Amino acid sequence: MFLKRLDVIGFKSFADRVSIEFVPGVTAVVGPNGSGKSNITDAIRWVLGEQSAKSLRGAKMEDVIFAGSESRKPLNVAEVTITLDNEDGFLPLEYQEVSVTRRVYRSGESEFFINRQPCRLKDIVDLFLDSGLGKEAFSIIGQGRVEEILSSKPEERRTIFEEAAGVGGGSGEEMKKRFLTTFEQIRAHFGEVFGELFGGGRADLRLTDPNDLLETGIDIVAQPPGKKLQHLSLLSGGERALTAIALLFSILKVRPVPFCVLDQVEAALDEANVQRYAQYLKRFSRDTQFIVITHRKGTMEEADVLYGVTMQESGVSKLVSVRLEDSKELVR
Amino acid sequence: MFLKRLDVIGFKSFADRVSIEFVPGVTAVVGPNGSGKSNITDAIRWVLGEQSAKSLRGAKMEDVIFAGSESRKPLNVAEVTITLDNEDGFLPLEYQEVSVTRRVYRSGESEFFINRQPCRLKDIVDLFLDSGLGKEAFSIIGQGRVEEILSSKPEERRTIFEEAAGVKKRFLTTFEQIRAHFGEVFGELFGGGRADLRLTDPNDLLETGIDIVAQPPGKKLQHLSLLSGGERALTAIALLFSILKVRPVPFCVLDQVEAALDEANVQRYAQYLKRFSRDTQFIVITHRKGTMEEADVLYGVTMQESGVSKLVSVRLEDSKELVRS
Ligand SMILES: Nc1ncnc2c1ncn2[C@@H]1O[C@H](COP(=O)(O)OP(=O)(O)OP(O)(O)=S)[C@@H](O)[C@H]1O
Ligand SMILES: Nc1ncnc2c1ncn2[C@@H]1O[C@H](COP(=O)(O)OP(=O)(O)OP(O)(O)=S)[C@@H](O)[C@H]1O
Ligand SMILES: [Mg+2]
Ligand SMILES: [Mg+2]
Repeated sequence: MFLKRLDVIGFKSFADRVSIEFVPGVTAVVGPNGSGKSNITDAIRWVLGEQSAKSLRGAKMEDVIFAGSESRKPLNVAEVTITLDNEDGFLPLEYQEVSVTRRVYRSGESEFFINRQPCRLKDIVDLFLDSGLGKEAFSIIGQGRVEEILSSKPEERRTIFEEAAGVGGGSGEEMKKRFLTTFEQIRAHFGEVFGELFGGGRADLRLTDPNDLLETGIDIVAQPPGKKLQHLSLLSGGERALTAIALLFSILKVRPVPFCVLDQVEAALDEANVQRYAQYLKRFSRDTQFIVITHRKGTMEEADVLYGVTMQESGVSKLVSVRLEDSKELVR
Repeated sequence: MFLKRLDVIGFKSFADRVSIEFVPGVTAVVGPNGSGKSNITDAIRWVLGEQSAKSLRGAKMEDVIFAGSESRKPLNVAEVTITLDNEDGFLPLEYQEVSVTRRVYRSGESEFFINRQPCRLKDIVDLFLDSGLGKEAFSIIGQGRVEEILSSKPEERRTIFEEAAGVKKRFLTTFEQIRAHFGEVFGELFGGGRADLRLTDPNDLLETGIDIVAQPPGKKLQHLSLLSGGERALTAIALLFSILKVRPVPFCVLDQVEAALDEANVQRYAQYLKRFSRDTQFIVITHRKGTMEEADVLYGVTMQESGVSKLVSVRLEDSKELVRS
């Protein structure tokens, strides 16, 4: 398993140190509104090298430091440490176990380390630059954001595919071949994944400009069971979400990543679709490590470990391992 | 005034006429993904006079005509009729029952009727002008759009308050009344904590923006943006109910606005919804049992036949498949 551990101290609602051990397969995170779950996903984005405070729902980076509660004073530093297993050599860093630590102080000062040795933010970025982590709409799906590829411009989608393809002269010719090759693989998987998730129907991808692989956009076409193909726009909230999930899974088949974070991607899905999704997720989890925030029983039942996050104390997150038989209040 | 009936004929997935009777109180519409529920809210927007096909998920207005399915051939006309109780003379017509019809043909013709007499789109728009009906973030909330006011820039928030007010001098009066409610509604919804609305520039009111302050119980005030998905959703819902308190409407359509809410917050939302239905009729699309439990009537939308929507009254105890878990 690639993601071994996440240590969080003073980051947002986690005033006290929490240490999260991940398992192979599916790690599910559950809990009531406002407890600190999405904050964990932010901690992951941050330690991987996120440079935009707004991407972390803040205005300035100092907003990610625990700012206090009715029961506590604000802290003046936040620290996140992620521990990774690089036995295969997935990283351009020839250590067995890799750790990355990021800190920020209320002064605005920051510190970065790789395996305990001080480094630059750029070193952390460079370290993960081609790993696949932790890119939105690719390896980390934010809450509310599952439809982001669908809502993108066709031209925007080409760029996603290019990046998944590892993309002048006859090198340009080579770039064309790679893009098309990756595009054909993804397209092929997309049709199949769509069918499995919906229990039928079909989906496909199209080039908007077949004459120009540099400039073409990508159209998405999807036909749920029983329906006539119509504009993607006319599809329902749940149909659009499940189409987005099919496309995501397909991209991850073609361009694997060491772990994927999914923050309530199944919100729009009905009971039948969540079940198909959760079983697919479980199968997929053999290849790729998933960390999911979920409120759905169907997903929780497929989980290899469940962590409940709560805020008994005003403003402060607590994380414990929980059994499903008594998470019954956390079932949507 | 209230909504008595909606007839939907050939509109989107409703190939066959479906006639939906409404009760005052809360009507919940339930069913599986892709079954036709949001399409019902689109029919309402459309018959009230919506001009933008894009607002209805289409590209051209023709897109709202049943376009065929695996089972059924495409149709060439779509028609929606809404029927309203005008006993009180809410509407400036002397009829006690008012109906409005809109049609579109695949060939491009339109018809508009008020009480069966042909009219223009403008006459329907003018008819409902003072009602406040079919206004996004006000009297209708589309799927996925509950945070529309919260995620608006302070200046854009103002315009919404203007439509709510009636758009000098009128903004401010409306703002202050909504502000006075927002604090209470936010507490009642969360079970505590404090919130407020603030004017950026109180000295210029054709221009100034509105800031929103929201602090859940025991938590400390930071940027609105740092609140959780469920917390922002419940805040937006508090603001919506605050708007409805001051600029009330005869009916309000809510398409899965409680999606981000946990079970406890759904329960508080749903009880609040029931109480609010004293003054306003609610038609809600929902998958949540707390909401279904507070509904006065439940309608289940399904596609037994591929691509074609049908609706029937359903019992809660027969709808366990539909309850989100
Ligand atoms: N710098 C900070 N200091 C203290 N608390 C914070 C800070 N930043 C954010 N929070 C709080 O952390 C709480 C939990 O945030 P999230 O992790 O977004 O909640 P969640 O568990 O994802 O809840 P959902 O999406 O409603 S089920 C929110 O109330 C924030 O207000
Ligand atoms: N003109 C049309 N002809 C036939 N079908 C249409 C037309 N317009 C939309 N639809 C279908 O309506 C379906 C979407 O229905 P909605 O009413 O949005 O679903 P929903 O019941 O809200 O489902 P959710 O949001 O996932 S629980 C799509 O699958 C479309 O194929
Ligand atoms: Mg969240
Ligand atoms: Mg819908």
